[PDB]
Amino acid sequence: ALTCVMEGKDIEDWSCCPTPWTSFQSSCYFISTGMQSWTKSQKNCSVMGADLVVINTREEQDFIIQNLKRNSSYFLGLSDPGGRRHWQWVDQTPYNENVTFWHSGEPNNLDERCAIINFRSSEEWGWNDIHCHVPQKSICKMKKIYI
Ligand SMILES: CC(=O)N[C@H]1[C@H](O[C@H]2[C@@H](O)[C@H](O)[C@@H](CO)O[C@@H]2O)O[C@H](CO)[C@@H](O[C@@H]2O[C@H](CO)[C@H](O)[C@H](O)[C@H]2O)[C@@H]1O
Ligand SMILES: [Ca+2]
Repeated sequence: ALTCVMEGKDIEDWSCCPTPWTSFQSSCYFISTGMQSWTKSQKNCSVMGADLVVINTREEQDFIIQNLKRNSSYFLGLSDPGGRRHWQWVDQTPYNENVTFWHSGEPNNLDERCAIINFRSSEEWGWNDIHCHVPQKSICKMKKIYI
């Protein structure tokens, strides 16, 4: 069961998400309020035909927080599996540090090898590295279905 919207004034352009997902541009976003490790959460999206969310742009980043609660922490699809400060996205796109959104003095721990987005007074939203086994919520992202 897809939900379909007319992108722009063009009429044969219908993009679609499965009902619970929400749309922004070319992609669909789902917030998983269950509490699981990073590993499990990405496998959770892997079924759904998705990955953990990847943030390339400030506008994407902005659209995303409109769906989040500030009292919460959500896994990103961004890690450093070997603690070498060599960051990877789960979708195999490049990691451009000139367009990231870490909190001040994050990342701050070679032992913390996943990344969450969360809310800090005044800094607002931003990224922080934490421990994988520590169960958290997650955001998933896939490409929209077209019809
Ligand atoms: C302030 C903050 O981000 N706290 C989270 C904490 O961060 C660590 C650390 O990675 C960070 O660099 C440092 C800088 O001040 O602060 C802390 O030491 O990491 C934990 C998990 O390891 C997060 O806890 C999670 O928070 C959720 C709600 O926001 C929820 O309660 C989860 O159950 C909880 O594990 C901190 O948010
Ligand atoms: Ca950290």
